[PDB]
Amino acid sequence: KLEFMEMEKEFEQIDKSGSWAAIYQDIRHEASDFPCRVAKLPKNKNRNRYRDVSPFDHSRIKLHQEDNDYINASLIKMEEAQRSYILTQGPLPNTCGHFWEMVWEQKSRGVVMLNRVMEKCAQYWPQKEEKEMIFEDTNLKLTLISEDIKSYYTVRQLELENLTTQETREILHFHYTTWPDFGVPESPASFLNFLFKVRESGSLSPEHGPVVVHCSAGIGRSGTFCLADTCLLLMDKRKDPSSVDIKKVLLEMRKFRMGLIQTADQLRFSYLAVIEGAKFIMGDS
Ligand SMILES: COC(=O)c1ccc([C@@](C/C=C/c2ccccc2)(Cc2ccc(C(F)(F)P(=O)(O)O)cc2)n2nnc3ccccc32)cc1
Ligand SMILES: [Cl-]
Repeated sequence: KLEFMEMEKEFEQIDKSGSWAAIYQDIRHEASDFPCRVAKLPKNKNRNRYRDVSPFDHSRIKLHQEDNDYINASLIKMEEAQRSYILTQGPLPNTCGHFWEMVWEQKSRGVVMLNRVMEKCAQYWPQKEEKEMIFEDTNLKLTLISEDIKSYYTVRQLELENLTTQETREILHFHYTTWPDFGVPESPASFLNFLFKVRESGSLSPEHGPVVVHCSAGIGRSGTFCLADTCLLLMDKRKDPSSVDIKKVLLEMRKFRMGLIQTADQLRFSYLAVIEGAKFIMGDS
């Protein structure tokens, strides 16, 4: 029985009544709030891209660093969906070493980037194979191994080396290049293809640390990506796909980092991509 017909019928109802803005505002104003005391310390001012975008103390990633353990990065743990993500801001010129430090320490194998370096964000990875990067502060080396450019995203293989131990790891970089700030992806299809590619790569697997997802602030596009991924896992893990309340899921995620999903349009897009994504996986796969 087409249960997807019932939930696409009410998506059409929200579209027809023009109710996306009200629904999104109702989410914003129900969102939880927690202290961000460490983000707001004097010494950490230059470690934050944006004045108001801060990680909650309870969910922030700690660098393994005695001097200063702070990075603007939050751990999103989705218990029922059985998925963890790290959401972070676009690295600053002074935080690139901290970023790769975080990647190493958290044993992530995948980085998901949803913004562009020039739209901001530092060039935190090598653009050229023959020109490696050394992060002197954190004692790490990064080399671009491969780069596969498509029209709406780019997939890169990176080698991250700990210069202290000399161990190296392969890091997969999934860069969605056509998603404007406060905007939407080019299409549901392009979004879903990008997401399925991340999934198939093994980067989201519990064998590894959490995937690192970032945009510029690490809240709007980052929140949209993770919401869509989480809701798809829930629609598959559950007996009833229509039981998945995207509002309830977003609020849950927002317990771990503020401001996730930044526009009513991004919310609507997340619903659309989840409905389309669930048709695909729960239909002929
Ligand atoms: C022309 O507009 C801007 O230059 C601009 C700059 C910063 C911002 C955000 C606006 C602050 C939003 C916010 C902060 C705390 C909780 C919830 C929302 C930061 C922000 C930038 C981009 C995004 C995004 F959605 F494009 P992402 O996809 O990269 O995450 C989000 C946020 N911000 N953070 N502190 C601020 C202080 C004064 C004014 C704006 C401030 C918004 C617009
Ligand atoms: Cl918000």
